[PDB]
Amino acid sequence: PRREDPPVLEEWYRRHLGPDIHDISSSGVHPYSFAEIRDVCRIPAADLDAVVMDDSVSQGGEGVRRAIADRYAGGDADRVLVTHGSSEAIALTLNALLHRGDRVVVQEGIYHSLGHYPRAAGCDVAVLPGRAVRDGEIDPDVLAGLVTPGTAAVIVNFPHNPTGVTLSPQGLRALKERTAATGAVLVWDAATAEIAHRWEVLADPGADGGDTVSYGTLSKTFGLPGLRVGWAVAPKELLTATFPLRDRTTLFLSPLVELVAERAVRHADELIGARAAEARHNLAHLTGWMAAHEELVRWTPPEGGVCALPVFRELERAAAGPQEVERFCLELLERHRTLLVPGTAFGAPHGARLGFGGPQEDFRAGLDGLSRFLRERAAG
Amino acid sequence: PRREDPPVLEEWYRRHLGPDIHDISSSGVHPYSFAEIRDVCRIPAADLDAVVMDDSVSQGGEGVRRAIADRYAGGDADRVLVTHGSSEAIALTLNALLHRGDRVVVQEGIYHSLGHYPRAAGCDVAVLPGRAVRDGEIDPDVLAGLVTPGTAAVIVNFPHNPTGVTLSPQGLRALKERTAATGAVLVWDAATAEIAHRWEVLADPGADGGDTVSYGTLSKTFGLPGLRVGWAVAPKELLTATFPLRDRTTLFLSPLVELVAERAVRHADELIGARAAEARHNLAHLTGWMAAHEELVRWTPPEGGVCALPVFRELERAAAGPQEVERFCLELLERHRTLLVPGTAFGAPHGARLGFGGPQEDFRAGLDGLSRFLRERAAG
Ligand SMILES: Cc1ncc(COP(=O)(O)O)c(CN[C@@H](CCCNC(N)=[NH2+])C(=O)O)c1O
Ligand SMILES: Cc1ncc(COP(=O)(O)O)c(CN[C@@H](CCCNC(N)=[NH2+])C(=O)O)c1O
Repeated sequence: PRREDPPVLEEWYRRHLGPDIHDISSSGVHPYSFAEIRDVCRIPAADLDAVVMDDSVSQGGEGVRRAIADRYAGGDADRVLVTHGSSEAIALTLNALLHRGDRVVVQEGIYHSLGHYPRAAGCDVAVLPGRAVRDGEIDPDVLAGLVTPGTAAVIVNFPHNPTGVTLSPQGLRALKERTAATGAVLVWDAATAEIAHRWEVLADPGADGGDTVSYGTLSKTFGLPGLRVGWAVAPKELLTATFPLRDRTTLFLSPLVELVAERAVRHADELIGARAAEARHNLAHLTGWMAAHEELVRWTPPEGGVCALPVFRELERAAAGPQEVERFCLELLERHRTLLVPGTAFGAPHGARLGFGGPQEDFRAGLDGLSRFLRERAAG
Repeated sequence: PRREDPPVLEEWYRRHLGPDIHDISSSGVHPYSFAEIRDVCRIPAADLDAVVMDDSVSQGGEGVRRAIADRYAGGDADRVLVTHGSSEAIALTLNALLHRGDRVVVQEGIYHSLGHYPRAAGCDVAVLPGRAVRDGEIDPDVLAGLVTPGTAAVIVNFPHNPTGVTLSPQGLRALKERTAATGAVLVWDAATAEIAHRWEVLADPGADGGDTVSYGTLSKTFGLPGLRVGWAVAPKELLTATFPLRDRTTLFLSPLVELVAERAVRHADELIGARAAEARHNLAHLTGWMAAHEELVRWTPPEGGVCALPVFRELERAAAGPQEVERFCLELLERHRTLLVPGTAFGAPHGARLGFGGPQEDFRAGLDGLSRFLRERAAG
């Protein structure tokens, strides 16, 4: 068999998800039960039972496309592609968009699949450093100097998994001005767009009707990672260009899943709202906890989404092999029943992803486990 | 956008599926409603409602893997990979199995995705001609002469979409003897294995616990193309080797869909049986119809599955541009409301796929439409 290393993030979860743990590691809000979905999204059993289990269509079912378009594409259902998670939307669209030798600017520490496709296509990749994004804007000098005339694409995820850094409306305006000026295609992964802490929720660039590619998903802010539904918003020409690859990989989605997805999107405010309130309660708690532990841990406060990247000063002050944070997280898990994702999953060897979108009581228990672990290490 | 021609089969359906037609074109049995699935497969609403919409796992949920393994993998759930249709199982496994320069024997006129992956990987492809398969066996001289020492893989689909040709137990034994003798990996697409007309249902090679790769799906004999669930049976080492690609494309399936899939597989005999009886009734009808139209159409009688490839003598006797059968099918559709798939989808320019797994009454109407069309063309 052809050997390739799996991404660190997904391998970590294959090995360490399990029973009797405090999972404070996710970039998403905790999942709804199907019961709760039927209640909130008003899905009578009769509506499900009526679905004929036949083929759907290559672009995604019209009903689910329309629901997504009304929210993120300015009402244009022709500019939505409905996929098996946003994972599939990324794979399909980046395969069609990116060409060998294209110059592409990619955010530092971006979700693995977004970093993979430009490499695989043989693009000339330039990295936009994380430090260049602060207070809601990309540093103007860096923006102008990295995104240059003839750049093919700029690929970003805001709010950012795992740091929670995001843009303000002004910051996004400036980014769109520069991609317009240079002819670059903005590729905008908006997985966690619906939860913003510092500024307002950012309008999807896909609503403009131009040459941008946007992603979203039900996995991170809707409580539906296990529905496996995401999307791209992009010009129809790009979306139809994905069909040859879709025809040899997934064909199309299930009409049963598409019914549930349409209803979820139509009730987005309810699904997101309940979970976002819980996430905000946990973030308040986390803010105090971080302050109380400032001698041992530092961070950038998250500005959007439901996770952050605390940095453990012990790992920096020694600056050990980058594997050290993996061993830290393994020991935290085994001794204190508490799960983070080691920063090696995100190109951040001194930090770990800490999620605050999970249930409140378990979140506090996870924080207690980590506090005890940190104290043990500081002492002795 | 990167331009590639979509496969003829999938483009044909994007353009021509619609209301008020007699669809006698499918390689599958007609779909169940979700109501019927809940009834037959004994799925109470409470069981669905209890599903937490969280992540599943890279190999496929344990319950669905076990149900599939008991049927096709000799009980070994570790040798099953559960995927989004068999389309995904093919893409994942062939990506991992096939290397540049590997010698691969591929059945003539094989489903497009199975033909694509060896080409894409840069394999040295040799074609096993359709004529070499007859009366349940590959011609011994051709088998020995094409599948040679050091051949990496032999890729076949039996029963065959679209001709319905298949092997007997003896034929499959001989094929397995030769792959064993040469060290080749048999790649066995068993999408339509459960419906056999001439010999018994063929045991899945995956049940042996050796180095073979098998595919199956709920799409063609279970009435569940819209559930989007298939599988590979293969050595676990190959299956785990697919994870890096799965991690950047689909991640995993929905636990809700996996519950339904497990129950469907456990009730396979009931789901398949009802539909197979209907298909056999239609095949009897089709056999008489073919005999009555023998001056205008010829075929190999299907030996398995639920479709056949009638050949229109008019297209052979003139041997026109291969596009002619597409125009034939377009005209049949518009004038007589009857859908076939043109043989250009299967490398068979003088024939068209005619499916007999659909509803009985519509099937007769489709045959009437085609009979009238053929008579019109013969006359004038
Ligand atoms: C930023 C971003 N973009 C896309 C995706 C893809 O998720 P889907 O929409 O396909 O669901 C993601 C997902 N990231 C998470 C993946 C977790 C996988 N689960 C398990 N069990 N391994 C994550 O970061 O954990 C993000 O983030
Ligand atoms: C032989 C074979 N192997 C795999 C597949 C893949 O189907 P899934 O398991 O992923 O469902 C197939 C499927 N073939 C059919 C595809 C029809 C697509 N539907 C539409 N609307 N385009 C087909 O031959 O029609 C086969 O056959």
